[PDB]
Amino acid sequence: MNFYSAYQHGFVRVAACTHHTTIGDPAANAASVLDMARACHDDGAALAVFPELTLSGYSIEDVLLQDSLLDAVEDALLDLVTESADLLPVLVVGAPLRHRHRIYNTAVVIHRGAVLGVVPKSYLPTYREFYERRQMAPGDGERGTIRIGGADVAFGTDLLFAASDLPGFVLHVEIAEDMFVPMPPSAEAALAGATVLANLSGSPITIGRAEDRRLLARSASARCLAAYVYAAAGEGESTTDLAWDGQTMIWENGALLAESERFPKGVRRSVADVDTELLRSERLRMGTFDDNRRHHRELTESFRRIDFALDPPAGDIGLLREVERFPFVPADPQRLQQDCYEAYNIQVSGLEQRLRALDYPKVVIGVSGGLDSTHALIVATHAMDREGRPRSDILAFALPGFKNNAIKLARALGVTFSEIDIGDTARLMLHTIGHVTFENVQAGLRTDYLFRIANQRGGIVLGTGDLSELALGWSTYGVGDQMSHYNVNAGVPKTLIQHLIRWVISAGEFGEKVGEVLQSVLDTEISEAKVGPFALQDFSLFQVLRYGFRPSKIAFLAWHAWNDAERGNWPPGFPKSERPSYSLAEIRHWLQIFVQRFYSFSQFKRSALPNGPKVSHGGALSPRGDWRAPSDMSARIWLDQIDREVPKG
Amino acid sequence: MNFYSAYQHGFVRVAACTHHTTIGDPAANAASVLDMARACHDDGAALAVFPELTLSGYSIEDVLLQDSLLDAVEDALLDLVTESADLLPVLVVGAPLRHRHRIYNTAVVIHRGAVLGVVPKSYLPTYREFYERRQMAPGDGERGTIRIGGADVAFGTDLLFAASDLPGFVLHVEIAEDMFVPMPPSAEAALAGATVLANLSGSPITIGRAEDRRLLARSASARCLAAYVYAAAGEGESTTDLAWDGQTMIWENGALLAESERFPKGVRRSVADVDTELLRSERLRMGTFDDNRRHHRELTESFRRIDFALDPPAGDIGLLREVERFPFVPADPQRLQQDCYEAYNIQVSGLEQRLRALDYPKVVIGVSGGLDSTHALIVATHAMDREGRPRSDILAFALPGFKNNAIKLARALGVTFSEIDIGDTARLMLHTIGHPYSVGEKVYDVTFENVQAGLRTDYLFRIANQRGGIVLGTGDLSELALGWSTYGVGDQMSHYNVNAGVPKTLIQHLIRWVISAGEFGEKVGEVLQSVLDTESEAKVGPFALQDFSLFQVLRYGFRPSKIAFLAWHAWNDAERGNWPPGFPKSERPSYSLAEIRHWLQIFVQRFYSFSQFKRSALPNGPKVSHGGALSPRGDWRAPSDMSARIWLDQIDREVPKG
Amino acid sequence: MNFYSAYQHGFVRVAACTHHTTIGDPAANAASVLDMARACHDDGAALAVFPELTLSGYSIEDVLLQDSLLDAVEDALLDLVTESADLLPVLVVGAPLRHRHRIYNTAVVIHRGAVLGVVPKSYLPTYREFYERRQMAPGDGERGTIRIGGADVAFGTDLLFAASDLPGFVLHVEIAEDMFVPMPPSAEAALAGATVLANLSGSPITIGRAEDRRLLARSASARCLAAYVYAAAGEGESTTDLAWDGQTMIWENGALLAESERFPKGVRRSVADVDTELLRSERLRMGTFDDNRRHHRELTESFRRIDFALDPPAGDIGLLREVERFPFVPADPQRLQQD
Ligand SMILES: Nc1ncnc2c1ncn2[C@@H]1O[C@H](COP(=O)(O)OP(=O)(O)OC[C@H]2O[C@@H]([n+]3cccc(C(=O)O)c3)[C@H](O)[C@@H]2O)[C@@H](O)[C@H]1O
Ligand SMILES: Nc1ncnc2c1ncn2[C@@H]1O[C@H](COP(=O)(O)OP(=O)(O)OC[C@H]2O[C@@H]([n+]3cccc(C(=O)O)c3)[C@H](O)[C@@H]2O)[C@@H](O)[C@H]1O
Ligand SMILES: Nc1ncnc2c1ncn2[C@@H]1O[C@H](COP(=O)(O)OP(=O)(O)OP(=O)(O)O)[C@@H](O)[C@H]1O
Ligand SMILES: Nc1ncnc2c1ncn2[C@@H]1O[C@H](COP(=O)(O)OP(=O)(O)OP(=O)(O)O)[C@@H](O)[C@H]1O
Repeated sequence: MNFYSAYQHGFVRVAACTHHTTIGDPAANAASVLDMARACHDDGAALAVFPELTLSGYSIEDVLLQDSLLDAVEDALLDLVTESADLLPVLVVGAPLRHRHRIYNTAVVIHRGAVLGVVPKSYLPTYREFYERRQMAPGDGERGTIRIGGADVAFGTDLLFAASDLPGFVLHVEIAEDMFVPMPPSAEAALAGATVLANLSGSPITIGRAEDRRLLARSASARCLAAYVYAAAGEGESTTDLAWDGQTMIWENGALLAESERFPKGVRRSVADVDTELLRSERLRMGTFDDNRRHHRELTESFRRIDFALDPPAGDIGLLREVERFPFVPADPQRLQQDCYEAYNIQVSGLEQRLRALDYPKVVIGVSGGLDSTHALIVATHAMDREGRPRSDILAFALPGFKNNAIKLARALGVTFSEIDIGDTARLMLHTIGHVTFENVQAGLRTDYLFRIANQRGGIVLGTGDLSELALGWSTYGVGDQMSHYNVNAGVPKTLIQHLIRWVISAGEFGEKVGEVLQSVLDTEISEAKVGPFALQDFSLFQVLRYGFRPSKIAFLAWHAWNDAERGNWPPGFPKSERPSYSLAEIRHWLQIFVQRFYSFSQFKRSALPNGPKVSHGGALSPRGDWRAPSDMSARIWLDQIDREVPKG
Repeated sequence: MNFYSAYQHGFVRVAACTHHTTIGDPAANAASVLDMARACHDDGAALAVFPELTLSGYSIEDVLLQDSLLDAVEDALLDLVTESADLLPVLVVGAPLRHRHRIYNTAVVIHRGAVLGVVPKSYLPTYREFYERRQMAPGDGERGTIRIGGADVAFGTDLLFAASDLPGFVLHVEIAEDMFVPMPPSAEAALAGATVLANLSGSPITIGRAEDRRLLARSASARCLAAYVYAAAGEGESTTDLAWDGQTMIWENGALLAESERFPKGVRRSVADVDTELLRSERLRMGTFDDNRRHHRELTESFRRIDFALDPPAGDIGLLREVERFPFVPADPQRLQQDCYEAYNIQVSGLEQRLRALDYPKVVIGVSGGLDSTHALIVATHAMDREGRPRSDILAFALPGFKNNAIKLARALGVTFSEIDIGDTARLMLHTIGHPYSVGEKVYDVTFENVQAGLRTDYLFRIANQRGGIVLGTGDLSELALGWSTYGVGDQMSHYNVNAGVPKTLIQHLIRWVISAGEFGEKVGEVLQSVLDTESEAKVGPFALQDFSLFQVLRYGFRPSKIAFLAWHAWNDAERGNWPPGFPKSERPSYSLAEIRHWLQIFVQRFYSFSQFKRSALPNGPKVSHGGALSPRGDWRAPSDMSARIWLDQIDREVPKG
Repeated sequence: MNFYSAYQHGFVRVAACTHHTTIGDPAANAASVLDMARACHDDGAALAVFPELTLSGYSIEDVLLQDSLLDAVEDALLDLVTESADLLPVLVVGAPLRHRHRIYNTAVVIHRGAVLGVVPKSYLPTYREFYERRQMAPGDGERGTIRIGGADVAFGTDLLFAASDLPGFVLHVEIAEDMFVPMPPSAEAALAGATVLANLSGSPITIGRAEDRRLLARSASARCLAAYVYAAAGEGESTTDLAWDGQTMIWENGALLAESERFPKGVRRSVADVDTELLRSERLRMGTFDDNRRHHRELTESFRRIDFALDPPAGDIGLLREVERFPFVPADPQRLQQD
């Protein structure tokens, strides 16, 4: 295979273009369109959407009904179609066209020298600044064919254009106002199989209108588990009563892939790589989406599927797509902040309800001065505060084997702190057994002690292990740190933990003295030896748990995010010496460890998991929630996929 | 309320009657029917189904077409209807009736002085000994009304009769051949809401025909989650070319509630209490049943619902129903044997797969000489045998605290046996924690009990890490149910629990099964026998009672008072009903309502509220019983932080003190 | 006339409530609901929406299938209905209810002593943290009636509740997941006449989920030219595998009227005055909205319209609504800057 190719990893490259309108002059419009389409070709784009009524200009009013204008529009269309024989992408260009008795506001789907379909606008606004019914007929419920340059081509609202060599790409087109009505044509189309929803728009600009466009294109892409590709008219449209801003944008399942400069001087394009596998994966999992389809069966099976062969470029054309290094840790500081706020409150209110139900037992927790146990202590304290419980009911324990951060924190917090040396009990145990086992004896004895103390002192044992450890099965199962009465950290991956700790510092709700210890814990604490860097395994975890992406897809993504430390963004808090870059060889190596550990070795540990709250939209690993899987399965096929598909280095 | 009333607990009493046919003489047939219906009334029955063509006789052939015969049938029907004003049950009686152009083979649904509906047979056999098309029209797709004694009453295949004061009781009727076709009218009816399916039959008898009747009545009751009430013609029918056996039977979701003597001299009835709550519960849970309905929406919403008010007797009328003392342990020896065979093989193959997947680790198991650990050791041994593994790869441990059966068994089996005294480690731990026992006081704490229980598991896990094995869990389903186990570090935890789905009441019977089969030598049998003979009930109650409650709750979700009614009918009287094999006369206790109530309170509290967090983090192991297992990944998804207040309150308000 | 009265100016006062869940204990939930409903009465609210499965708790899983739970839910419902004889607002309260073969996830529309309708959730998520199909039947395409306390009342996804003395207030109800599918029930309902769209939600909370809820409630209120009234579950729901944030919000044609504190200690309400005339005016003008209706004529005329008389308070009850002094000049500096 050809591993650096975005197309071979399930991306499809799409473009939303805003050209230079010359109102009333189709040849000029077509020349601008042709020139932008050639650019899109050069970029390896599979799709290029233009503004509403591209070929005539949207704003020319009764000029639309002039014979010479309609004649010139047809002549220009035919030239485009002919030029398109040498162009990679499907071009979606607007045109007022004659059909039966009237002119329809249409989008003309053009590919490799042929017209694939012609789609009329369904809803024609005739209110405020809009007069569309005056010149143009509604397309809703038109079917059949239309005659364009000596061919009969599909015509109507019910069309789907499907790439026969790229099944994740199924195109539907609507027009401007179409997406603003309670039941848009695009929403039935997605149910029928459309994955990429195009919109050609005129859209005179107005205070707050760009927000309206966004609210609707974004919600559409989210509700319809689709890419939404949008292109509005700019410079050149008539300013007799209106102004135009040239806005273009591309959305994917709620997320902005790209957008262009508003009120540009000159033409602009948004170009992005859409992840069809992401959309595929979201739909596979959200059954209620298919349920909705079945419920509108007749509405949804009546669409007509026009096939074409894209034949996209096979080689390296980069990845026009932002890939976060930390799926669980947003690089944008406003967002990271929001996430931390939510994580923390989730953890706390999860624990509060447990305590309420147990009529407020004491909280037993082993504190080692490590990141996980520190954060848990803080979570426990806040829980107890919010529930009006004395902090002295939290029973913290240092359990030395064979750090001072731990006693310092407990003391600053004002919980009950205690030390218990497990060493002698360990020796006694090691000897009685005739002695990994030696590490497990200590790990087990810690949990054993904590559970017995909890029995004795009327408390529950707080679990401490994080989601990343659950994922790799990095924990001692049974009698060991895997086991507890309630685990507040179970849904928090390791990459996010350090950020919650800062959040709690930065907010400063626990005094200045507490913050200093916490700061110390951080500075001191920053395993990865045998299971690899958690930044890489948390990356893989998100891809697998959310999308079920195959290993080579995960390696491609991780490599685009991580191979170059100067590229992309780092969340806040990474001084310049903590900004590693990973080679493909490293990413491959750790991925092998990951799939082996995650699919095969580690499930039985998750299988018997104490209670605790889901935190990340990426998923948690509860066998009672997000991850139902066998404890007795090999990972052969994943390892084999990495062998066959991911280059050695 | 009125606790000893079967109606107030959701039962409906149904009857399948076989009368005395007098062919060609409707007055006589009606007199027989009237007499049987009065008996049914006396019995508090809500329903009485008679044989096909009751009023004329099924076998009279072209005599069905005679005006005087048809006129007499009508006259007789109207007298029944009038007599029925004083009768409790809905009577379903057969009659050849004129409608439009022809006579239809009908069942006339009759209640408290009115005709509720008339239902024509849908499929009329005209082959081998059957000539029904010659005299009678098919009913399939007839609708509308028909005129019976100056009233227009519903007519057709699409009727449902619903008790307005007893919503679990929704009656559908079909006729004989109707239940034998690939898509019977009764199957669309059950989808539409019918819960009790009636069948009036003529059914000349033939070698092997009673089996056919049962195969189809039983499978119908099972596939349609319903009661199926069936009545065939008997003595009196013409023996010109045929004989008749008078068979009657009542099925409920695949189970025979009642049947009557074949070839009786005289009339016979099958009378049984149908549990509408059981049918309700099965349907609530099997969503694919509702799914089937929605897929045949148009077919299923077109039924017409005729209402009637039953107004059943409110008092004590007994319970015409067999209630097993041991929902998990069948009293019938053939059946118990089948169950044991299956339980055992399930346990074993469950463990074999785990071992295969772990590339054959050693098996570490704590053996205390108790029932659970004994049975597990056996299970382990068989697993190893079938996988061609040396028995010396099973590592059994006695773990004495502060029995010889245990070392005897391990030794006879030939596994690796070893003792480890956990007492010193325990002392060291009790002292390290500052427990009063370490300075002398006899504080037989729970902490003190848990230190030992915990240390056992801790040891076993460490040995497992050391010696390359997995720890076999040992706790049984009944202990999972009551949260009777030490959670976390303790006997609740393990790498694979083969006993997790086996309730305690069944364990002793698996041990005998293994003895009785004798596949492990005579020496092994003797120790096992010893374990039995040699082998807490005081804090959680008798497991026979808690296992009974467990089944009701886990399978059906029945409310506490319903469970108490059932347990009391099963258990209050030791001479009543049957005991599985293996209960000598002094192990046959009876329980009072006061006891059953008392333990039920303990059960709902422990099961709905306290114990769930223990189940919530449960090691892998196989489901065994059709009653269910308690894996939070399978049969039982519930909250760890919920109170049982409403169940306790229901017991207070509904179940008498004693 | 009576000029200082919000109702006489075309407003209708609506409330989205988050109560205290006591899982498995319907009497307790109902007591909390009753108490919040009385508050809403006192505020002159016409409408009070509660969280999904209010009476039982959304999170109780197979406990939904327990007879004693379902029995208690019914008893509790009947007491609310009876208490509601003296309450001004239409209460919309969640309840698992038995119908035909199964239990449906329902919202019970209650008003002045009677049940107006019962609406089942249409889309039951069974993925990730959701297992709803295990215990509950889909409501899409259910019609007819259901028996609640000796009455046969409208049942199904196709219901509209219309105030006969306040025509700008036409209520439709959906549930949680209903609003997340490409073609939600609420969108057809708005085309059919619904102006106020209620949503009862359980909605375990998760990083970024509150954004999702907003994106979809806000876009719905905008695309459907309607108020969208939304109430999620809070404290008391089981934290076996999930946490809850108690979020409540009220949208109007894309604009946030009100919202409540996330992860509150105690119960919270969003209360706002919805301008029915504003909705009325937007619809009069955007012909393409009616055009959409006509295009789905058969879909949209099949709704059933249940009438009730609100009889709202006639006097001065203030105006629970922010009115900018400068319709053309936003007071929020970020926004004014954008403009
Ligand atoms: N598929 C399966 N089904 C049922 N049981 C299975 C099993 N696979 C192994 N087992 C059993 O499980 C045991 C192996 O698992 P386990 O006992 O947990 O031990 P294991 O994962 O092999 O070792 C734990 C490792 O994690 C490290 N550790 C320890 C403590 C804390 C942390 C931390 O960072 O928080 C890390 C420590 O360095 C140690 O090397 C064996 O007894 C094996 O027989
Ligand atoms: N909802 C919840 N979520 C998280 N944690 C919860 C909890 N509820 C209690 N806990 C905690 O769990 C602990 C209570 O459970 P646990 O530690 O197991 O102990 P617990 O259930 O209090 O006692 C176990 C009892 O079972 C009997 N037992 C034990 C072992 C074996 C056998 C046998 O013969 O089969 C019988 C023994 O007599 C003992 O009294 C306490 O620390 C409590 O605070
Ligand atoms: N010395 C200790 N004293 C008290 N508790 C401990 C001690 N060591 C481990 N624990 C308990 O067991 C858990 C797991 O141990 P582990 O050594 O993985 O934790 P850590 O020190 O937070 O991380 P790391 O090993 O990566 O520095 C801890 O979070 C803590 O609750
Ligand atoms: N003395 C013991 N020696 C070895 N293992 C033990 C011992 N006591 C308990 N165990 C282990 O822990 C499990 C639970 O112990 P428990 O004493 O409850 O079992 P039991 O004796 O079968 O039960 P019961 O006391 O009700 O007969 C045992 O089945 C076994 O795995």
